Amino acid sequence: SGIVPTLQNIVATVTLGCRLDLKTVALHARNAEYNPKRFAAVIMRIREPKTTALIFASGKMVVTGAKSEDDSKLASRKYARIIQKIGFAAKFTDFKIQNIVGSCD
DNA sequence: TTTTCAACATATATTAGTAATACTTTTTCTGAAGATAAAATGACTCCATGG
Repeated sequence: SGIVPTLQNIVATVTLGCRLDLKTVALHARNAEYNPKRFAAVIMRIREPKTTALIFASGKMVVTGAKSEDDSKLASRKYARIIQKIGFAAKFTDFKIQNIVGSCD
């Protein structure tokens, strides 16, 4: 009622439309970890707006750490700036919220 | 020393998306006495040659 539910995180997805080498991308990043022995994909994160999201080998991705949409597609595009700066063409396609997190009392 | 705190942390459950692997299942799919008989016993006889 007078108290509004809150947005914790929002999960989405984006397809880059091209497949890359997670090894090659793992070479230049500030936020990266890649161990297929542990998990087959690479860690991607940022300090602001404090988002992780995700990356795949096939060139798709999941979006996490987004408290709102102004941060999400913002960050979603930004994580592609390493690639289009370093890796392949990797456009921004198929952006849809996979889930939204919220909490209140 | 012991006790209460605390505190640190870490699972625990949801909902996702992957993607990939590994791992269990499931579902085919084959590799008591006196008749009755069976056979060994034996005699009979056809039929063999030879002096």
